[PDB]
Amino acid sequence: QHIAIFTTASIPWLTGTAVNPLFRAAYLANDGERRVTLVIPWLTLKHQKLVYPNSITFSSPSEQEAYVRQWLEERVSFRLAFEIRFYPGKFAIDKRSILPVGDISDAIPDEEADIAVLEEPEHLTWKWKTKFNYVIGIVHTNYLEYVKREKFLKYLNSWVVGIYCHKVIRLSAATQEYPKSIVCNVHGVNPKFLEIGLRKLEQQKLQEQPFTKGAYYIGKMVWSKGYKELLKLLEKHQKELAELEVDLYGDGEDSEEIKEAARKLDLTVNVYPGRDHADSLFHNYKVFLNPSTTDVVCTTTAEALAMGKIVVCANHISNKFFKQFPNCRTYDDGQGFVRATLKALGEQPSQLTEQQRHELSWEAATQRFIKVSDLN
Ligand SMILES: O=c1ccn([C@@H]2O[C@H](COP(=O)(O)OP(=O)(O)O[C@H]3O[C@H](CO)[C@H](O)[C@H](O)[C@H]3O)[C@@H](O)[C@H]2O)c(=O)[nH]1
Repeated sequence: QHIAIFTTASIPWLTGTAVNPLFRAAYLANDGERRVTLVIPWLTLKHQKLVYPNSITFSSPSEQEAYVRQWLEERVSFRLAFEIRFYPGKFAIDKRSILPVGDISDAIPDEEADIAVLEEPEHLTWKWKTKFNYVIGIVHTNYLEYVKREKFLKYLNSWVVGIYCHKVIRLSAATQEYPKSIVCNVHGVNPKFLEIGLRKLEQQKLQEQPFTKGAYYIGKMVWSKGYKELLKLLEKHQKELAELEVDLYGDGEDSEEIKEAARKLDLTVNVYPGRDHADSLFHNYKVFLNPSTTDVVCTTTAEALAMGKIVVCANHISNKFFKQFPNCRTYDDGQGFVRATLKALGEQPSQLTEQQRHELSWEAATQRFIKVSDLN
């Protein structure tokens, strides 16, 4: 059995359709009696500078491949055991997105084709039901919610997917309806986050001081990613949140507008460049504030919980999975946000059961995936 996983982004672009399909591949290919190939976009150097930390650019696919293997080997315990292939892509800046150039199916000879996983089937289907036996799409994005919010897809998405995908996994119910679909959060968290939570637990037990008493958000700096709602909440409740310090981390097109809004508040809210969420600078924040209502599943929330933090997030259907965790505090309104945030700053995060830590893991996500995709 051979699984070909086609996605719309690659490390070092720190975005869900880069990070999650990469872990998926790592943990599928460990499952043992199964060959995994991950198929990722190659950008020319001009486009690479747009999405990579231009610290990081590759003059060939082979370099990018060494870099992606290194990055993932640094993060998982085991030796990787899947293959990596590239298709040519082009970053369309107005789509905020990588568009394929060839038939991407081409990356996989006919002679080895078996099962195809399309991360973001909507774009990747702009060959399929006829070149592979079995095609599974995974919906990572709320396409509708992001184009309907630029300073339609809709019915084409339905049939596009339906024509090409035998099964459709929606990461949550904050998505378009789709044919042959199941809701299932088939993502976990980089095991580094769980390791960081076990280290913060051990510090708590040692009474080191695990935590500083401010908050942070991390995510690409576009208004529609939570920033707009966070800044309005902050601005509405400035007076009650006088003691709150908030650090915001990300890159993107709105970073200068967000900065500008931040310095008009009577709160210390600071804006900084994007950075890997697993970096040591994040390790001691006690509270992660996530007000996105446009994510399908907020991988960053999963990551923050794994690290042992308290997450204050919107009481919205995309956060339904996280509500099983006691350190996840949901709010229906501005008052709820403030009360939840003030209580969290004041208190100790609670500790995660072993059953919780497992539920956030890629080992668990893979089992769910294997199960909802009839791959048994
Ligand atoms: O500055 C950053 C930004 C992101 N990340 C990492 O990137 C991954 C995804 O981050 P986000 O979910 O903030 O990035 P995207 O919004 O760009 O992810 C996309 O897909 C996800 C699911 O795969 C989400 O559900 C969302 O709908 C969609 O835009 C996480 O591992 C997060 O830690 C960083 O390390 N640093």
